[PDB]
Amino acid sequence: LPETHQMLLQTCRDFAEKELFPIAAQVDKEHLFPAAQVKKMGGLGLLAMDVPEELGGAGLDYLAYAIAMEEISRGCASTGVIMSVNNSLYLGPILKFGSKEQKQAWVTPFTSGDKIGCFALSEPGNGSDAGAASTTARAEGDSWVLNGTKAWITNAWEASAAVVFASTDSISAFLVPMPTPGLTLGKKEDKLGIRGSSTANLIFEDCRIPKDSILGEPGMGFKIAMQTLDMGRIGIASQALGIAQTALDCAVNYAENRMAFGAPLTKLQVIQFKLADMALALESARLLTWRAAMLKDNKKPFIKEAAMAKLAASEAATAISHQAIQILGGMGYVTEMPAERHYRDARITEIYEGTSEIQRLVIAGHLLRSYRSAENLYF
Amino acid sequence: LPETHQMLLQTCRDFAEKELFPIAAQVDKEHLFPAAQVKKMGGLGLLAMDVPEELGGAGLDYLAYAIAMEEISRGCASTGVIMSVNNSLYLGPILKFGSKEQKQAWVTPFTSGDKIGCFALSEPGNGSDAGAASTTARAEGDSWVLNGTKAWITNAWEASAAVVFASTDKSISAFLVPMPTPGLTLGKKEDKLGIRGSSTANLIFEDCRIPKDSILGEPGMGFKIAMQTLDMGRIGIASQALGIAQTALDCAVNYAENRMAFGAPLTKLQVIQFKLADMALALESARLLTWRAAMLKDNKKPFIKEAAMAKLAASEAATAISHQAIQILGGMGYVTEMPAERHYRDARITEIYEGTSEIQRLVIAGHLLRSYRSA
Amino acid sequence: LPETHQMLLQTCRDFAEKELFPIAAQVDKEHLFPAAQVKKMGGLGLLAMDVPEELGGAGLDYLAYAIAMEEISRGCASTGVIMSVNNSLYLGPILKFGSKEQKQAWVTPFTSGDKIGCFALSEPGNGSDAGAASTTARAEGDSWVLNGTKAWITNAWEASAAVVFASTSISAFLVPMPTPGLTLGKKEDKLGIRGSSTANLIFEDCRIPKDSILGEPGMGFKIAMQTLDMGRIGIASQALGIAQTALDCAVNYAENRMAFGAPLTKLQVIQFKLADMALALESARLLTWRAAMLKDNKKPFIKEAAMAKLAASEAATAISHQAIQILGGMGYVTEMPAERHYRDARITEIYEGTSEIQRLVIAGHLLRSYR
Amino acid sequence: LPETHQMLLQTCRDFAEKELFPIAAQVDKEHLFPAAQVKKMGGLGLLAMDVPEELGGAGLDYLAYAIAMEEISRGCASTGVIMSVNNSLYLGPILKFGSKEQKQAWVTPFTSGDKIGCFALSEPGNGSDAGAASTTARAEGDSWVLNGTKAWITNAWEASAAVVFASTDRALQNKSISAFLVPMPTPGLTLGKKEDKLGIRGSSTANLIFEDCRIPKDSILGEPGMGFKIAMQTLDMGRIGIASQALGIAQTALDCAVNYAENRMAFGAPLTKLQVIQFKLADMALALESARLLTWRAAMLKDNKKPFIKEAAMAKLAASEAATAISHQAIQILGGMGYVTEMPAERHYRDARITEIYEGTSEIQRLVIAGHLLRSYRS
Ligand SMILES: Cc1cc2nc3c(=O)[nH]c(=O)nc-3n(C[C@H](O)[C@H](O)[C@H](O)COP(=O)(O)OP(=O)(O)OC[C@H]3O[C@@H](n4cnc5c(N)ncnc54)[C@H](O)[C@@H]3O)c2cc1C
Ligand SMILES: Cc1cc2nc3c(=O)[nH]c(=O)nc-3n(C[C@H](O)[C@H](O)[C@H](O)COP(=O)(O)OP(=O)(O)OC[C@H]3O[C@@H](n4cnc5c(N)ncnc54)[C@H](O)[C@@H]3O)c2cc1C
Ligand SMILES: Cc1cc2nc3c(=O)[nH]c(=O)nc-3n(C[C@H](O)[C@H](O)[C@H](O)COP(=O)(O)OP(=O)(O)OC[C@H]3O[C@@H](n4cnc5c(N)ncnc54)[C@H](O)[C@@H]3O)c2cc1C
Ligand SMILES: Cc1cc2nc3c(=O)[nH]c(=O)nc-3n(C[C@H](O)[C@H](O)[C@H](O)COP(=O)(O)OP(=O)(O)OC[C@H]3O[C@@H](n4cnc5c(N)ncnc54)[C@H](O)[C@@H]3O)c2cc1C
Ligand SMILES: CC(C)(COP(=O)(O)OP(=O)(O)OC[C@H]1O[C@@H](n2cnc3c(N)ncnc32)[C@H](O)[C@@H]1OP(=O)(O)O)[C@@H](O)C(=O)NCCC(=O)NCCSS
Repeated sequence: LPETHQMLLQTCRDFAEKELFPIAAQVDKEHLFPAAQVKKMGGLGLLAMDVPEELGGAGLDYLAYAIAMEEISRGCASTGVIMSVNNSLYLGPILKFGSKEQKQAWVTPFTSGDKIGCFALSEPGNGSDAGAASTTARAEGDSWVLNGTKAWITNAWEASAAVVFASTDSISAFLVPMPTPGLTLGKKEDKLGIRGSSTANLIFEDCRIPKDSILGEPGMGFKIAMQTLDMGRIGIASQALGIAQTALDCAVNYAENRMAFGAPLTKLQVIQFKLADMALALESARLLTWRAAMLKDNKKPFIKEAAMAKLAASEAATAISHQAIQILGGMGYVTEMPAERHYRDARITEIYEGTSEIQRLVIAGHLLRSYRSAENLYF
Repeated sequence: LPETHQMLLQTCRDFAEKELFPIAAQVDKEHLFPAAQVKKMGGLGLLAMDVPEELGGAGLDYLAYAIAMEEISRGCASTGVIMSVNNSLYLGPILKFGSKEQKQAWVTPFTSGDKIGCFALSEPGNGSDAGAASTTARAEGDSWVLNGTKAWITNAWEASAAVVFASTDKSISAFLVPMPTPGLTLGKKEDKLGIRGSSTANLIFEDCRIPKDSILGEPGMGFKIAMQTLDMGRIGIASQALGIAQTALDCAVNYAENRMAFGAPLTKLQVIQFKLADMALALESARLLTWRAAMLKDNKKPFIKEAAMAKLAASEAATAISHQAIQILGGMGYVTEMPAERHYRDARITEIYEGTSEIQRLVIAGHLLRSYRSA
Repeated sequence: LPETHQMLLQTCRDFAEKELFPIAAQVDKEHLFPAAQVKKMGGLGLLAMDVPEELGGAGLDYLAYAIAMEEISRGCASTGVIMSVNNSLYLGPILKFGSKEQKQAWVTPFTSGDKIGCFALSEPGNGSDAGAASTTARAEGDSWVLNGTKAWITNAWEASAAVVFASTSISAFLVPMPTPGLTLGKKEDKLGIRGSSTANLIFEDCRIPKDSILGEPGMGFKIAMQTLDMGRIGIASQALGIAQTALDCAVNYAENRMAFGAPLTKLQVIQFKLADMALALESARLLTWRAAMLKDNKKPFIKEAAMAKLAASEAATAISHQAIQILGGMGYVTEMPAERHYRDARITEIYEGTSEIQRLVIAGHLLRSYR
Repeated sequence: LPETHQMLLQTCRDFAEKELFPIAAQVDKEHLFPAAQVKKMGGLGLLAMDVPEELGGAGLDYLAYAIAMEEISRGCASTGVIMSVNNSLYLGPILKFGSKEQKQAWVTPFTSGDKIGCFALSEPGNGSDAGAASTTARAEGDSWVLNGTKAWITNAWEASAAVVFASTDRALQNKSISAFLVPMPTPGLTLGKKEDKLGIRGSSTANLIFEDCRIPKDSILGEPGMGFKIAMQTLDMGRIGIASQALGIAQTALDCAVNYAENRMAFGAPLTKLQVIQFKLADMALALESARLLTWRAAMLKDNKKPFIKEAAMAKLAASEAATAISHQAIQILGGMGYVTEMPAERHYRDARITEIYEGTSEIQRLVIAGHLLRSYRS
């Protein structure tokens, strides 16, 4: 790693050990939003890593973001997803597709932890099938009028703004303030894990927003959504790496100190093998993530690469966390140790920002297009 | 299946649907012992299936037990482990190794739902390493004196008797201990990932005196009793794992038939079809292993390797099936509105208790090789 | 297991150890059809097991067949597939769908190892897509006229008769071999099961009598599908034999190979590999026997046959792989039988319906059970 | 990738396409050592990639070697192992541990494809247990006398020199082995019969039998008792070569399956229109790209003079298991055509299998990884 990125890593790891490890159990048990910690992170630049310093951000790159995301998620996975949604899914598309004015109004006040945003694509009847949005935007006067329900929205209860995708005929993106007349929140979902982040429906009933609330041009929405998810996928890959790293750390320390049949568990061959496979899966997932980050930072294509990273990391996080429980034994099954929380948090990384199935379809599609292109050059 | 085992399956299915399915979510949410339902199961003979009627049991066999155990656990996994501990781990060793008088005293009042037992082998410093028991039993006058802590005892807070293993020096012995009794305190209930309706806690013995006739079998038989008990228990846990797997698969199939994506049900996607075929294969395979082990036990044939195979297969299937059930549900899989996330949490214990998967592999390997050496 | 089935197991084991184990390497190395051993098997009844003794069969059941199949295949995988093709794919449909006269003409002469048969469904352009058959049968007078090429036909170069599927919409036909209008393609050069022959059947204006049709016109696809259900139990069992011999090999070796001061079997890792192998095999055998018993009791067994074949074939590949790994360097050379088991195992995931087709068949039945 | 490494990649691909692809079926079928092709590779620097130009080498690095190895092995797996043995196992130790005079005598004439070497560590009695060498070397006057059988020596029947490991001191149990440079032929050395192998059949494998074999005193590479260390550090490098070989086998297997799947029809469409086929292909691509990044990390650590034992073991482990899984799935996608020699898939499956065994089995790799993982946590 570069020197800068090494220092960043140490700052983030110190933060995580100081501020996140001591609350992780509480945040999870009580489904508690980590308010004070998100705000401190805001001051550190972690909620706006890839945002130009001129717009109020850290002025860093996606590799730095990937590194920071891992270290944060290692401390608290919920804190990780909150940070990832703000960077990749909220601020991301606004920097990419927004006017100078939209950036001033909707980026800058959301860079410091005073306000955060959210991303609303999924609906109760469709999440993988993104283009099947039934939520409608209709132009009427100096306004777009929004009607429908978005589902599963991370940060719904804490967000001051949302990038919302609505059918205009055919999908468009809109900047929506929160709260706003004609927008109500559903009840907070009761989740298996990442319990400190809020997840709730967004309910639009003749919600009016000004005409310049549209992000990009009408019909650009599906493309805005897909490109934003490419970036988001790197963030989720990093979160999954943090979850996996901390689960592995937990297994190693335990197994070194737990005695069985006369010696530490780490004298048993089978334990060494579990641990070696855990380390291989994690390091492999990490390199795929950094590849995808560096490609994005060099303005090269990264769709296949982000899908691979998210896929590899999420499945490693679930495998590794399972094996951490197994190595701990009975201690793995109770809330006295952190391993059972790891297994619970890990499990969402295979679902959100495109299920594993979707990721494979994306990779396959890009694989097959690349070979078809190479074939055509002959003709 | 025999006509009689078909009628049992239906009785159990009908009972789980009426009595367990409606309470499963609350039991899990509140960590709440299903006391009324256990008493009802007691009355149906389900807490003493392989006990002779003359001792107040159902007079059935281990095949019937595995079937009933699967149907119960399909309904509620916690009720499952509670039924299994009483049947296999508590009542089982007393039927196998007890005197006639011991069976009348310690089996018969635990055959009907009013009293249940527990099994206490594991300790804080040792669970897989069973023979490392540092709980001590010392002969003093008219009593055995017990000192030490047992850990992870399922049914600790509701149990009226325990089979406790303690070092007396072939250095371990098995003891019938009443609960409550002077010198015994319970630890705090464990806060578990799943099977939250079952209680789990430490048994703490300080100068705990029990009569000399409390010993089960002869002194030094303890390790053997424990190991042969776990063999029977493992068929019970395999059957619980099957029930968790079956209900997770039922959940995924009903959901996928009704959820639309890209114009049609999820079950029209080839990928989803493949998930469900793998799930069905793993489950049916595990069930046959389980039934093989039960039938061997029933015909008074060895079944150590076969019970370990069943427990290993079933339990790893439960975890794989329940994971895939969540995946098929999508977002709905990650929330308590659906039961998928509960099956995932419940399935996970089955790879740990009554011998970890690693312990299972070592047992299977040991018996494999003996079979080649005797050929 | 019944005592009758217990005795059959020992006869087949005895036979395999005397007649098959000593030639397995040669059969494989030289791609050599094991003609003398197949004749002896014919004399024992192994090539006509589920056939009534009135038609010269053994008069046994599919459970007996699956046991015998596993013992033969443990001895030599090519002898196993030759025997399975004759029992399940040739004689099977003729028994189930043929007339009295058809049985006497086409079964009775093929029950004793003098004459064996074959089953021709696949074509160069379609194997999984079995209904896509482009070979044609036209009715010209008191004959059928066949035109087209069938592909991958096991026993092609040794068979005296074939059950051939032709588009008429598909029908089944008994074709004698040799016959005017029929020629054989070159033998395939295979990764494994090299002692069985595999080749194309090429029909050019091939004329056969009108009474050659098996069942009614249009029944062909159903006859083919019901045949492959039976065949799948056979391949399951072939696969169990390969797997079993691979595991026998590994255990003997590991007990007697020293490393770091003890046998390999003293290493915890080797014990785990062995435990997983035994678990995969034993579970696959139970699925396989469930399918054979459902068939013997006239119960549906499509899904169960599919599960048995899928489980058994995937176990044969995983176990043979681990057999090579336990042997180390010795696993990679022809001095040991492990590399041959790896090569033989691999076909069982492909023929009689690929693993992917098995999963589709299983899923279809599963969903219908819930409807 | 640097422009230089991009040129090299194209050179090796072109060579492979021009010289290796057309001989691979024959080399495999007939167990034929591809001597003309190895000589040409020699002229291009491929047999001495990390050797300085001043000793007659290509003057490049291990990243270049890894890239070159993958392209060579894609064309012919046997040519790949022949090249890897010469680079990593023969030349490697001489460059790392040899004197100036040893480099001139034993490196320089083995850099051009006229003479290649071999590496003799394993014995009939022991491979994984490398330290149990019973072949002996006794100091007799001004000479060393060797007695014993080495087993499994790649290039045995074509080599003009060997790096040979022999027991020189059974009293000092951790300084027990020494390394020796031995010419081929030499009085006292005879070869065993060539092994009949599942795959990589163009390479020779056979026993080296020493009986009263006297070699001069300056034949010892490094100090007496250093042999086990020289051998282990040599295998660390070799593992990067073998990982690259395995990538090449996996890549050609994947190329094969994709071409077939796009062009084979079933149920009225190409196989690639089936989801399950797309899934098979996505998993293949992910396993390969992941293994490649692990390999490049290890090569890069070596080239930067950093520790790479764990990383080399991870790479060899990931690549070798990917090659076997990918080649297995290539056969499955071809269906019947996958089982016959008319297509190359069955050969890729046979070649891939060796990569899980030699230069330290998969089991040894996991023990190595676990050991270094644990040491990191302790430090
Ligand atoms: C805690 C949580 C937080 C979330 N955060 C956000 C957020 O902030 N903003 C937002 O917009 N959304 C968010 N999501 C939505 C999330 O991305 C979706 O749940 C996910 O995309 C899957 O969509 P779905 O739940 O509708 O499942 P479905 O689309 O019904 O999928 C069900 C199953 O079918 C599979 N499937 C679907 N299509 C195909 C296909 N073509 N081929 C093969 N298989 C297929 C899926 O992979 C899955 O296994 C969140 C969800 C959760 C649970
Ligand atoms: C909810 C719950 C209920 C339980 N019910 C009961 C009960 O009613 N009564 C009772 O006595 N106990 C009970 N158990 C205890 C249970 O059986 C043990 O947790 C289990 O045997 C593992 O023992 P351990 O927790 O001490 O883990 P450990 O023995 O510390 O093992 C930790 C890891 O090391 C591995 N390991 C251990 N030894 C070896 C070895 N030799 N080779 C390879 N790997 C090894 C294990 O497989 C595991 O992966 C229960 C546990 C729980 C969590
Ligand atoms: C040695 C050998 C012996 C054989 N014996 C006989 C014999 O005696 N008689 C006979 O008639 N045939 C025989 N077969 C043919 C064998 O059954 C076929 O190879 C098998 O059906 C696969 O068909 P295919 O080769 O045409 O491959 P394809 O049908 O082209 O399939 C290629 C790949 O696509 C997959 N695929 C195809 N359709 C689907 C789908 N809908 N969904 C998902 N995946 C799909 C396949 O599973 C496979 O993975 C033999 C083959 C061999 C190699
Ligand atoms: C074609 C070929 C080429 C080769 N090239 C060379 C060469 O050029 N020079 C050379 O010196 N050698 C060479 N080798 C030797 C190769 O590196 C060995 O085959 C390998 O190290 C395994 O050694 P073994 O065959 O003695 O197997 P064994 O050591 O007998 O092992 C057999 C099984 O036990 C396992 N095992 C052994 N020890 C342990 C342990 N402690 N824990 C867990 N599992 C263990 C192994 O993983 C393996 O699965 C070659 C081998 C082959 C087949
Ligand atoms: C052949 C194939 C494509 C079947 O799917 P498809 O072509 O769609 O055929 P189906 O959907 O079953 O429909 C055709 C009829 O065959 C019938 N059928 C299918 N399998 C049957 C079986 N096992 N028994 C009886 N009937 C069967 C179906 O019931 C169906 O009847 P209807 O038209 O009344 O609905 C595939 O699923 C399969 O099993 N292929 C076999 C591949 C194989 O084994 N190849 C190697 C053979 S030689 S080694």
